Amino acid sequence: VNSFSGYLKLTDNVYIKNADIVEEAKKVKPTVVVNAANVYLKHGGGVAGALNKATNNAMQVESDDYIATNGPLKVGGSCVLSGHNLAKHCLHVVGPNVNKGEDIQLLKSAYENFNQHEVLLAPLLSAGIFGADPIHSLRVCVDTVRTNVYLAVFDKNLYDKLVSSFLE
Ligand SMILES: Cc1ccnc(N)c1
Repeated sequence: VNSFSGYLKLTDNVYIKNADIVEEAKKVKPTVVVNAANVYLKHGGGVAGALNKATNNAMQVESDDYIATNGPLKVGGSCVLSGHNLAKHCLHVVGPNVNKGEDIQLLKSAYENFNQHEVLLAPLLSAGIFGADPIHSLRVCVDTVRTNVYLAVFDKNLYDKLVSSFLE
């Protein structure tokens, strides 16, 4: 139903909210929820771990089956799997892990995947354990994505930094 509420306009197609993406997915019933995945689709922490836990491991079992056919995703790549109880679809996107020296230029590639979907509930890509500056990631999102993005940021302090950087 894509019943988004309380999202702040950043650009005509990028909105942001201080919220837990799992709780958003349950309220919003989005067509697409984006996971911040790794190449092995192993949902062991951060957004991925949260989304998987909210599916009671339905997402991890489906992810294992895909990886059985595909082998690992490429950095900057994506796949579309079931959203289970969270969404119609989950778009698993692999941003670069800058801690492992993966090129930050692949962040644009990662966000380009969003352009295959009209409306998405998403996190910022390559933030947290992937080591990219989250405000940088928001700039790449805004520059790259032309479809409608509703970004969920869990931490209030980071949310206020992002909004201050973007609008002040
Ligand atoms: C634990 C956790 C980390 C990041 N985003 C969330 N929604 C939840």
